Amino acid sequence: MNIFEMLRIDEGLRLKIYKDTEGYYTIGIGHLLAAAADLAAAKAALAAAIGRNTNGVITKDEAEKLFNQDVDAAVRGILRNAKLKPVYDSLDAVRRAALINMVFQMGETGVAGFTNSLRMLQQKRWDEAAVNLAKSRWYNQTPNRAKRVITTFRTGTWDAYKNL
Repeated sequence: MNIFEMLRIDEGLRLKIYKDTEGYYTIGIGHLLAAAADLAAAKAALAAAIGRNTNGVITKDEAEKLFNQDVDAAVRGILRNAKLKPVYDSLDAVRRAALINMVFQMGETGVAGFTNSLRMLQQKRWDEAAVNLAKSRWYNQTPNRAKRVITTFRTGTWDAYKNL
């Protein structure tokens, strides 16, 4: 399993350009193309990003490419972050997947705020952290995503995502 698939599940994948209620142009896995207006403008960007002249629809491989771009950017920022870097750095690949997922959902700052939970994580206190975290507003608001992710932090496996 992989992070793209995790996110596919948690966030969702759109293969056709979408405009939300607040005027944003998005595609793939939350890939922001453009805020206001120009569908054509949005399509223009798209076309350039994947290196192809779409009709507004892309393939999964194409989404995966934009996503990977987005994942890097996020990891960059994670690194330039002082509350986040040592955790990331100390986590295993799977668990970071989870870390990234959270960032994708709530931003670095948002994540950066789970001081205690982060601490356990860095000191490898998995059940601790897991329990800590389930007592959160985040969990109450997006419980299904919260739970998988948490469970992921717990086991360090991808099982939460294979058993749906």
